[PDB]
Amino acid sequence: LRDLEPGIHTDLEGRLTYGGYLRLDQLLSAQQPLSEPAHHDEMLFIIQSQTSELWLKLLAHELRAAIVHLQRDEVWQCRKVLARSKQVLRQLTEQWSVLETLTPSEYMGFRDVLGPSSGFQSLQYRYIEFLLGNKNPQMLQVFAYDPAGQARLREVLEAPSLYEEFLRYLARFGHAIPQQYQARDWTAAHVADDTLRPVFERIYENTDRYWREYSLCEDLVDVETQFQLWRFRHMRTVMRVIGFKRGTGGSSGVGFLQQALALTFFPELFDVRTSVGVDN
Amino acid sequence: LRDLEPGIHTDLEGRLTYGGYLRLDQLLSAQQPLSEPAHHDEMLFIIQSQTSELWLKLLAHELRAAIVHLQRDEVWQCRKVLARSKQVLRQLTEQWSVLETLTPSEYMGFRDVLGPSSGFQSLQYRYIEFLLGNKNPQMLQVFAYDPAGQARLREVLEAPSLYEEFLRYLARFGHAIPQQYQARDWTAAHVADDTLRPVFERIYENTDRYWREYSLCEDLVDVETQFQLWRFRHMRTVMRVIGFKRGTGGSSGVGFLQQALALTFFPELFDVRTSVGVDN
Amino acid sequence: LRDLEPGIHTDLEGRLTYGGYLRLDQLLSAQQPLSEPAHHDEMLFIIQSQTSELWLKLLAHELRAAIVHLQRDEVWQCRKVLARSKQVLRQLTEQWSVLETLTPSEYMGFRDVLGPSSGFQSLQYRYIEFLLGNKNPQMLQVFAYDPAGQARLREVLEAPSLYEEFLRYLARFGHAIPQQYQARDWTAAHVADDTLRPVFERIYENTDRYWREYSLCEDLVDVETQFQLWRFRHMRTVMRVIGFKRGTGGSSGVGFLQQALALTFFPELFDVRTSVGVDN
Amino acid sequence: LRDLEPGIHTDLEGRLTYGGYLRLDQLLSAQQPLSEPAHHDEMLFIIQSQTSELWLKLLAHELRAAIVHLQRDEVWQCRKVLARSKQVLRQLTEQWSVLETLTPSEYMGFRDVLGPSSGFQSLQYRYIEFLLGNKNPQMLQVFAYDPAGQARLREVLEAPSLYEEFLRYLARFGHAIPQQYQARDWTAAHVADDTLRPVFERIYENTDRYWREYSLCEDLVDVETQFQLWRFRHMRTVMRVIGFKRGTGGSSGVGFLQQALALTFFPELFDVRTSVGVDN
Ligand code: HEM
Ligand code: HEM
Ligand code: HEM
Ligand code: HEM
Ligand SMILES: N[C@@H](Cc1c[nH]c2ccccc12)C(=O)O
Ligand SMILES: N[C@@H](Cc1c[nH]c2ccccc12)C(=O)O
Ligand SMILES: N[C@@H](Cc1c[nH]c2ccccc12)C(=O)O
Ligand SMILES: N[C@@H](Cc1c[nH]c2ccccc12)C(=O)O
Ligand SMILES: N[C@@H](Cc1c[nH]c2ccccc12)C(=O)O
Ligand SMILES: N[C@@H](Cc1c[nH]c2ccccc12)C(=O)O
Ligand SMILES: N[C@@H](Cc1c[nH]c2ccccc12)C(=O)O
Ligand SMILES: N[C@@H](Cc1c[nH]c2ccccc12)C(=O)O
Repeated sequence: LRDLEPGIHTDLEGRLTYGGYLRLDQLLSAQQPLSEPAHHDEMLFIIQSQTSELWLKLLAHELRAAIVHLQRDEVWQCRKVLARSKQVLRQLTEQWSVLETLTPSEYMGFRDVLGPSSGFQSLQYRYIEFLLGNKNPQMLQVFAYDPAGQARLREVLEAPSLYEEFLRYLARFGHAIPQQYQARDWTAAHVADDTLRPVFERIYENTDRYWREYSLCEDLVDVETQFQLWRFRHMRTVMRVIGFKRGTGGSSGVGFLQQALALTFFPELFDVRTSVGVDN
Repeated sequence: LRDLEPGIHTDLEGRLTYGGYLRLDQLLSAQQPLSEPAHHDEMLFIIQSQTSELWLKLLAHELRAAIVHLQRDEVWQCRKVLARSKQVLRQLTEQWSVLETLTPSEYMGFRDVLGPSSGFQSLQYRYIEFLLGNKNPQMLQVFAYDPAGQARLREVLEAPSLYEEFLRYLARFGHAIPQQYQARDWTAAHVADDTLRPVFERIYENTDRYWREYSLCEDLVDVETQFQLWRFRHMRTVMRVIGFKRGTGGSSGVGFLQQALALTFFPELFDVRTSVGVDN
Repeated sequence: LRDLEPGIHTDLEGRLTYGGYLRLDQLLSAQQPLSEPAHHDEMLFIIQSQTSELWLKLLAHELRAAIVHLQRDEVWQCRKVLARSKQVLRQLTEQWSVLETLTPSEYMGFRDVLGPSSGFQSLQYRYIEFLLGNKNPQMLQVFAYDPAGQARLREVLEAPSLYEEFLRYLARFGHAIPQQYQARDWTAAHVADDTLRPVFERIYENTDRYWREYSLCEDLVDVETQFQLWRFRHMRTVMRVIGFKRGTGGSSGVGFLQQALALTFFPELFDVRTSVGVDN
Repeated sequence: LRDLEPGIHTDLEGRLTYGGYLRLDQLLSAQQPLSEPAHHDEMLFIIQSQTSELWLKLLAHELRAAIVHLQRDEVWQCRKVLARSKQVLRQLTEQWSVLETLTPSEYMGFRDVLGPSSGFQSLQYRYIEFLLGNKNPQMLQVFAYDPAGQARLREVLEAPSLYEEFLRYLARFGHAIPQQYQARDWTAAHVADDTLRPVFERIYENTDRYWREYSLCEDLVDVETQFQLWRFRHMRTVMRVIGFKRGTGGSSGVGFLQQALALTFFPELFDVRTSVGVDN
């Protein structure tokens, strides 16, 4: 019904190809279900996590770029990168709707083939957690089988987080940021700091003067909020698929995931809500 | 802040892990930007397409199973598979929002590295179009360089589409379906059949009796609508990124994509809308 | 640029119009901000809640219908009404994205005009909560100021919930549902009932035999999951707008909201996850 | 299961409540179906449109403010309001998924009660259309039945559009904007202007310098894209509900709707895609 237009290239036998550029032979032979006989639902299971890992790879790529922009006081560029980061997190969050068509009786058909394998062992996810600030050195051991993986995590562990680079940015523009944010043991997760309260009150209550800082505060709140949405949707999927069974990874499951939901990446941004006044 | 739970597996050196099961060494080495020097936005571009191909792979996997169910008159199972299929199409549609953060001035930084490559050359996409019924034998020449891919496409070309299998299902349950749907040249795309109008009127106007048929009709309409939504969002993205420039694949671009949006997979389901009356 | 077709009705002076049918004079005169002078953001605030209440009215309309279908063993009809209900709950959940563009310094500009008013006093919301099974007699008093509204809330409180009507449906079809669900004091919130475990294990482990029951089970899990997602997105919005301040309604705020996230509408459906085996 | 905290206001008899503040008595009595006997689906039908009109009211409120900010060179504030406007348009677009659960056989049960009423007679929709730049004087006669309404619509018809106010903003900042945009007959819909091409090339090819203009250009592209998506989803819904029947408003229906999809609010922004080079 749609005729092939003249001008469309067909002899590609020798030029850059779609499959070549996207390395599709490699990409599309990475799905290796283990059930015997084959279980229909295992393909969804694999694809669900693989798409997530691709989005996580991009998210890390963008977040690193956002940090470089902050380091250079390039605010509008940082915000544009963060807008893309938000969209990526939104896709990661939206796609839970697919896996929710998987029932407990379907999953029980192949859960056993997974052995001890678990998202808890996701290097990319932990890399992102660390970069946003949720640094737990306990996680380094989990990755002993992958010394190389452990080393990349150590690297992000030892660098200022996204949030810390934001405070360092604020410091450069006259805000009353404590001196320790210029240099400290970055491997220690940030502890909520009440001396930042007046700093953010001033930004939120004088948006005309501190529009750049204000817009970045709200971006960071967006980023945390969406990440918590991801955690919550994952957790609700776990509840409907395995309920309160222990996880393949060896944790108590839902309870363990709920403990992460109770964490906050950017404590002072949320804390300031209790004291902020009207803008003027 | 979250302490590691006791019981979490960490001696993983000789066991199946997340990364192993999902083949992440292979999956996450498949992104090879060609820009020199590196262009920041090329990683997004690659990931966007690769995630789409992964979803397309799953979509084909599910649609094949839905067809098997239809062949066996397993309606409730067919509907469940179709439900998942809709969610996959929904993800494919939703993710355009990420790519919409790519501006023309960013794209012009690396568009030339793509040469003649184009999603028009996507084997999985064409497989899905053929399976839903949009069979254009002209497309076989796009895949001449890929004997194995051409053969896989030929196979779906030569078998009844999802829609035709639905019509064969209706025939098994006494609906007035022409004999030709029992066996015909399947490689010829379905032509709208006015003798099917009375068939669908009867289903829509007697939903109590033909509830199974009615629900499947609406599933198919859902599937078509979501597919058209994907095409439309893709097309609008093309508009904002390259405007009315010709495509890398050699087509007129937007106009060529608009010609597909003008097509319908399940013509009689939509046609019947003009003549259906009240249910009773 | 688009000419009006001849044939379009333009003289409507004495005929039923769009605005007339939808009562738009009435609908669009119900937004009365109290701020003086008017605060720009107050319109968003009112509209966000009003759109939600309209969706809640429709949700109640649909769920009542689903219950009537259940009472009449009309399963396919019930599922179709539940599908629409799921879409409504999805809109209620998605729209939080609009209100998240409201910042703390913006809100503080008009929060004071609200007095004690709070969504805790949403009659329609509580109606839905009660209908789904979260019954709490302590709420009746909140609506003492509105005896008509209070009475309607008492009515749903006194009738079996959607879940209990599901259990009664199962009883009619041979499932081992305890005698108490035939008639009892419905004003008491349902308590997790261990004797229901065998009932749901059987359904999930023999989906071919019990496809109707299995599909309704998964519909209810869907509804509960989406409702929890609404609560969560509401709670996260509360966090970014007022943080941990006490609510206008007099509660501790986020803490009080978190307590409802711990409630479950359909406890046994989630409980069965721990014991359910492979289907066959 | 959740105890009321002490301190929650339960005696509201004389105080401002949720219902009172939001005028819910007025809002929730605005649903007046005409079917006899009542048709179950008419409620969905009314609510779908009414929620849309509430969002449209908000959208107008925000767009007027965006314009005022524009007139005053307040770019960051303009962009914040536009971001909210985008979210509102996204809700208007997402909610079509609810109405798609309406089947033709359901609709035929009450379509006749509507007479000639149609969304074509939506004053608020037309207001937004006019404000965004698609001005058509032919429309004024449609609201001759509503003199106050017709006049409000004529007012926006004569005022510079959002787009025209953006060009005027560009002219105040040294961009080569033709003299005609300082003053002209605004009732005429904006025609595509080739002399603007070099203006937009300059912006897109020098984003470091023109980051304000670049960001606004892309905001406008965002708004137009989302608006076209609403048109497309509406149109696809019309297709699945009435097919190619003539509309109640007297138009040819789908074909008339498609004609608007070919309209463009910001022609030069899309046009410049064909000539823009790499940014630098
Ligand atoms: C059937 C679906 C799923 C189930 C039942 C499930 C279950 C679990 C459980 C029980 C844990 C805790 C660790 C453990 O004991 O294994 C966990 C953690 C995790 N999962 Fe999943 N999961 C599912 C899907 C997914 C998917 C599709 C992804 C990736 C897209 C994912 C990514 C993660 C991540 C990153 C963690 C670590 C979270 C943290 O450390 O706070 N999970 N999951
Ligand atoms: C910057 C973003 C994109 C642009 C500018 C673009 C442009 C185009 C153009 C011009 C065509 C027509 C064929 C040609 O002349 O090359 C096309 C077709 C196609 N593209 Fe894209 N595209 C984009 C993103 C994507 C993505 C992310 C995918 C995901 C797989 C995709 C999949 C397809 C498919 C399947 C077709 C064939 C459609 C048909 O045959 O009707 N495109 N695209
Ligand atoms: C800035 C926006 C909002 C804030 C700060 C907020 C805050 C709160 C707080 C503090 C409570 C606890 C009761 C109290 O002490 O007042 C609550 C409950 C509630 N809110 Fe909101 N809310 C917001 C928006 C909304 C919207 C738009 C709706 C739309 C329906 C809504 C519906 C409800 C409902 C139904 C409850 C009762 C929940 C329960 O009983 O578990 N809220 N909200
Ligand atoms: C079953 C649902 C619907 C059907 C069958 C339908 C059908 C139509 C038709 C046939 C037209 C062309 C004018 C005419 O001849 O009447 C139209 C236009 C329009 N409709 Fe709908 N519609 C539906 C739902 C809605 C809803 C829920 C809204 C919410 C606002 C809406 C808003 C509009 C608007 C604003 C136009 C004017 C578009 C333009 O002038 O380009 N419609 N619709
Ligand atoms: N955070 C929202 C709203 C927003 C847009 N621009 C802003 C500037 C300042 C504060 C908030 C905003 C967003 O990024 O879309
Ligand atoms: N942790 C999951 C298993 C799992 C979920 N997603 C995965 C992805 C890959 C490997 C394993 C998983 C469970 O307890 O069942
Ligand atoms: N087509 C919609 C609505 C729907 C659900 N069940 C149905 C049965 C018959 C007709 C339509 C429906 C869906 O699949 O969600
Ligand atoms: N066809 C696109 C190029 C393109 C889009 N997506 C792709 C994925 C892979 C290779 C090329 C592409 C263009 O005309 O610009
Ligand atoms: N619960 C999901 C998946 C589903 C569809 N049909 C089913 C039948 C049985 C179990 C689950 C399903 C849905 O309603 O879309
Ligand atoms: N409870 C909210 C106030 C609120 C939110 N949404 C509302 C809707 C109507 C009236 C009041 C509200 C607070 O503590 O700030
Ligand atoms: N237009 C997209 C991407 C974007 C964000 N900031 C920008 C600044 C300039 C250009 C584009 C952008 C958005 O608003 O999310
Ligand atoms: N124009 C629609 C009728 C319609 C759709 N939405 C409406 C809202 C109000 C009044 C009428 C309508 C039709 O031709 O069937």
